[PDB]
Parts: sequence; C-alpha cells; structure tokens
Amino acid sequence: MVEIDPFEMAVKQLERAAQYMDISEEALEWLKKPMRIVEVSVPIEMDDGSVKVFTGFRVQHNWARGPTKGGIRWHPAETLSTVKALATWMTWKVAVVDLPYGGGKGGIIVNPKELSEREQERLARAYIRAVYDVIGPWTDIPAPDVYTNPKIMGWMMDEYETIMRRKGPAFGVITGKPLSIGGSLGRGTATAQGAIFTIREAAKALGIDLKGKKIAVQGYGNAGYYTAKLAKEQLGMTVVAVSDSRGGIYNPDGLDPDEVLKWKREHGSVKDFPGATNITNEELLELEVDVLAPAAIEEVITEKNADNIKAKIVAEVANGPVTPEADDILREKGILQIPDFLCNAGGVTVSYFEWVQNINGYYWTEEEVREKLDKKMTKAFWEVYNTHKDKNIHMRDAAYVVAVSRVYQAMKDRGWVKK
Repeated sequence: MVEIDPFEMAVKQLERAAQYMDISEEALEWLKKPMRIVEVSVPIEMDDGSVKVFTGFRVQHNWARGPTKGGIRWHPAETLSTVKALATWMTWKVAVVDLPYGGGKGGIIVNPKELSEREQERLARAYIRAVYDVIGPWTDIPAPDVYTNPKIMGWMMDEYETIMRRKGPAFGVITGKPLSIGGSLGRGTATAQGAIFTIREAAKALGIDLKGKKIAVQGYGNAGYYTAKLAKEQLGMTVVAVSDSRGGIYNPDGLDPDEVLKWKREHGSVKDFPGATNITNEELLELEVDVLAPAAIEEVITEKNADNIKAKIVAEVANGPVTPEADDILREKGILQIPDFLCNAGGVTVSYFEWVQNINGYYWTEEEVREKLDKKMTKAFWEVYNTHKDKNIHMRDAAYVVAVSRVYQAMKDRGWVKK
C-alpha cells in the first residue's frame, strides 16, 4: 500500500464533496471519467536529418457548459494520470466564476531544454496537425502552461490557420497569444490581479485594515513576483520575505520587489541580498505576517509542519498547497483561507476575455479588461462566502459545492441525466 496516483486523488476529493450536497448517484459516476481522451503520436524531424516520435495527449473532461478550455504542458514527467487529474480539476475552476467553459488539459512527453529553436517550431506545429480533429474555436481552446511561452502559442495558431483555410475565427482557437496577432491587454498580470483581489475581499470580511500589516511569499516565480508587487502598489501590503529553490531572505522593514528581482536576474538566487537574513524555506512558513501566500509548489503543508504556522489568511495560490490532513488542524485556529481554484481564477478570466475579443473581432482597452476582472472575481467570492457562513464548512469544501451544482444543473438540462 505504498502508492500515490495523481488522478485517483482528484476523484477522492469529489467523493468527499458529494456529502455536503444532494446529488444523484447516477450523475456522480459521470464526473469520474473524462469523456474523450486522445493519445496521438507526434513526429518531428530533427536537425540531424533523423525522425523522432513523441507521445502527445489531449483530455477533454466535460463540455456541458460550452467549449472546453485548458493549457498545454511540456514536461518529461508527464503521464496520463497527470493530465486526467488536471482536466477534472479545470472544470471546478471554470465553473465557479460562471464562464461558459468546461475542463480540459493536454501535454507532450518531451524535455524542452534539449531542443533548439527550430526544433520547437517543428514540434509545436506538429502537435496541431495530430489533434486538429478534436479542437477548434468552439470545441477546445488551448492555453500556455509550464515550459510554454506566448511565443509558442503563436506558432500553433499559424498551423491552425493553414489547415482551416481561413474559413472561421482562427484567432480564437488559442489564448495567450502575443499582442499583435490577436492577443489581449492585461494578460501577463492575470494571476496576480486575480489573487490580490481575493486577498482584499477576504480581509474586508475578516475586518483587518491592511494598510500597515505585512505579507510573506514562498517562491519567486513570475506569478510569485507580481503577487508581492501588486500587493505593494495597489493593496498596501508590506512584503517582508521571499524564497526560491535555493534559499530565502527576510527583512522586517519591507523589500522593494523591483530591486529584489534585479538580484535574482543577476546572481543564481536570492542569497546574500543586502538588508535581510539568509534563511530557509521551512522557517519561512512559520513566520509572523497577516497573510501567507504559497505560490511555488504543492503539498508544502503536511502533518509534521501543520500547527506551527502563524498567519491569519492562507492565500492558496499554487495548485493545492495544503494537504487535506492539515487543513482541519488549521481550521480550528480560526484561519480564513480562500481556496486554490478561487485565488488563481484570474488566469482563466483574462484568458476568457481574449476569446471574446477574437470571436467578435473588436479588441477592448486595458482598463476595461481590468475593470471587468473585478466583477467576476468579487462576485464569485461572495457566492462562496455566504455559503460557508451558513452551512459551517471549510471554504476549501464550500467552493466545491457551488462548482458541481453549476455543472450538474447543466447536465440535467441537456438531457444527459434524467434523475
């Protein structure tokens, strides 16, 4: 009994969410299996004049609401139980903000730091020719993810425009494109502006004046850097500690993220930054801040580091930062914590706004996008917040209640489930 299946863990969270609601037992077995899995063979021609064949997947979970939406991963540790896990995870993220979308994910088993520039062109174009049968502007809409760039999503668009012969809105087949091929403004700061909005609305309900409190960030990714910065410019937070894979620093007087990022682009890591103390990743989690925002890795909170954490808000930004073993041990502490797929929902809503502009054909302005981003993210938090205070459940579990009940209500109306 020594095993951890990544897909079967994503089913066992759905069975836990079937007890806080009244759902039919004939539709509960529908959401445990994705509806159309493709596993294509993707041949590229190398630089040496030889041919290699990589395995590429495409998993569409549930299109009951509309088209399906999901990113594309390039990683050598890919499996079918890792794509089917995130594909059944994407449907509870695009339902909770009430978008007409369904889940999905795709991936290729490749290592992208051992392919040159002209070899990535012959892989990203060769992935589209193999799954053209199951994508489209109204069927399946890809997106960028780990080890993909918006440079690459421009290439997949061009190989779609050559197959379709331009008989349709070909700019809407993919989001996260560059600015001058049919992309949207305000896209690079989506997951930051999605997170910092949910930090404000939670703390306004917790009733703490943030203009004078502090914050700590574990990890220094691109969504990790702007999380600290847009808490300083817009919110008013004091960023006191950062970290990465090597080490971490801490300063009790605020650290300006522009000068800090100039260090990490210069040296190997954040080590020996002036006006701080070079510390570790474990002691950073038990610091003293107003809100802890993990955004680096998964399952950093386990059973042995559970009750040492000293914070008021745990902004779940990364994909499942807390294990279910330690969520209840922190629940009795009186710690309000917005969930994982309610904080990073900003990366989908701005990705939805690039799909609206490409279908109609009329591109919006920058502030008009960022003004409608609050309307989605503040409303979708208050629909969860009133549910939690009236049913006495953890907000990790309370978000799953409205997420299934929007999808199950659409499966009952398309005739898919009678009971």
